[PDB]
Amino acid sequence: PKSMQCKVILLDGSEYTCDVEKRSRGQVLFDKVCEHLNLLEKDYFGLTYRDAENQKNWLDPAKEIKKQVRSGAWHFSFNVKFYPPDPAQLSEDITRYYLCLQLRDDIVSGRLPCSFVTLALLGSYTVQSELGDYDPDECGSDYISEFRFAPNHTKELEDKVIELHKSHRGMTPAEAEMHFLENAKKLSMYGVDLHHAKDSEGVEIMLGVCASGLLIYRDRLRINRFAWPKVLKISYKRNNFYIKIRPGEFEQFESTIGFKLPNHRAAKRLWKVCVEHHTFFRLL
Ligand SMILES: CN1CCN(C(=O)Nc2ccccc2)CC1
Repeated sequence: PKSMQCKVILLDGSEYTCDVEKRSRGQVLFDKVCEHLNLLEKDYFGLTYRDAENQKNWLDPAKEIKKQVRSGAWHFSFNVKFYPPDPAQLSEDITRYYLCLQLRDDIVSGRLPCSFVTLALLGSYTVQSELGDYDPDECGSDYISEFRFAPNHTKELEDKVIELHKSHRGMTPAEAEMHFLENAKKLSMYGVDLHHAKDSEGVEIMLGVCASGLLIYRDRLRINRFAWPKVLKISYKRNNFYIKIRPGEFEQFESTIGFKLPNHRAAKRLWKVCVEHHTFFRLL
């Protein structure tokens, strides 16, 4: 029985290596990574791989790994797939911990924009969780944390983390992680998967996929929002993505909104993430 070596980047930046039978479905590898991580609330998470175009794709747990990675390396990342709107409702602290790790990477990477003060506040909870109570012995007037808090670090930001860290004395890791999530969950781009697209007129937009629905970022004035219940049908064809917007009260007909994606693979990827978000966040 021939086995393929899999390498998984974990959310703490370390690497997990295992083997699976070469005809394995994604679920087999995902089950091994989750066991390694001691993670039971697995439904929020998944594995990503880079396709031949270097795009991030979700590994489909129901399909053979080899039919997804195709000609590429069996190299994956462990990621949050479905960002819970209310992390306080997750049953385990360790779930909230991985969610924190993911969001810290979302912030550092610039995928999750954040004000100065929220960067410092989120940083201060991470430091409280990881080092415990503020200690002046470690931090002089010139202190710079090993911790990555933001796309761009300034001394002002490091100083503000320390000032907020002072206020969290006696806070337990689970308690600091819950506070981290209470603040992070409110950010306008929390759990928004962004896709480059063009509207029916060829104007460049972004499409956001999240728990609530589909967001159209047309310009800074007017953001269109389609709550999942208002969406009956999601389709793709060639380079196009279509949504069928439920008829309003006393309207005779469904309406159709069409978007152009860079290529057919980009259209299919957006279609699958929408269908997956719609199925997941319906059961709420
Ligand atoms: C101030 N808002 C609060 C709600 N939330 C959304 O945008 N939700 C949404 C609603 C309908 C369709 C798509 C998304 C985050 C920021």
